[PDB]
Amino acid sequence: LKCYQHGKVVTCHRDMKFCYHNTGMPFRNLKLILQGCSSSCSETENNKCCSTDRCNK
Amino acid sequence: LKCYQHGKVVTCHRDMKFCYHNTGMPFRNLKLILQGCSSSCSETENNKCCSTDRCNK
Amino acid sequence: LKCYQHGKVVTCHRDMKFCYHNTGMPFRNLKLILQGCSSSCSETENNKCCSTDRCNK
Amino acid sequence: LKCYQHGKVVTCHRDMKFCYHNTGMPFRNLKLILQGCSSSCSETENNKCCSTDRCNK
Repeated sequence: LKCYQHGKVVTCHRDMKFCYHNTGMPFRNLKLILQGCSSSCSETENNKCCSTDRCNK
Repeated sequence: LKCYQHGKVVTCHRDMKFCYHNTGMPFRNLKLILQGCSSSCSETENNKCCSTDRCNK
Repeated sequence: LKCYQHGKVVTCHRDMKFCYHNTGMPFRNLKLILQGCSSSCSETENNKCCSTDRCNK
Repeated sequence: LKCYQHGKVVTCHRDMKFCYHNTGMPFRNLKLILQGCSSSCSETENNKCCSTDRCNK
């Protein structure tokens, strides 16, 4: 599995079967972009995970 | 002063005479972007601040 | 003004008349803590700012 | 596997064989605490991962 990771395509570790994309906004000026290989999403996070190469945006 | 703040334009409080845009990566899969109104940046990152409306593109 | 900034005490720039301590959790496994000198907080989070040395414990 | 997750002990998903602890400091006022279940650490992150219940701090 290969996933996008902030301008790089990285190869996932054998135990990372998913690519992931999510964003966070904890403070008015602060945005977080979580992008990369990952393990399984939460139930709440169901669509933040994808299983195909380079699928994470 | 007005500044960009993650897709919107916000009006700054009186004591905030700067627009800021700083981009970090504290972990490989996590990017952080500070964008909004601000007080003065430090000298080391002096250019991270600008002082005109919508300057922090 | 002096404020706590993640285990240290820093002197604030002239235009920063507040100490701030805000704690967020944009993802379940990720906590974010803002602690340092600051300009004025918003009304909605008015109490997140204080105005005396080392007030932002 | 059970790991600490910001004041909670959570049960890891079958594909999360590790607990994880790390911190990030991308900006002078900003500290990040990454704590929870995880998949395998990077090579650079070798000691941020642990394999026993509640081992992540």
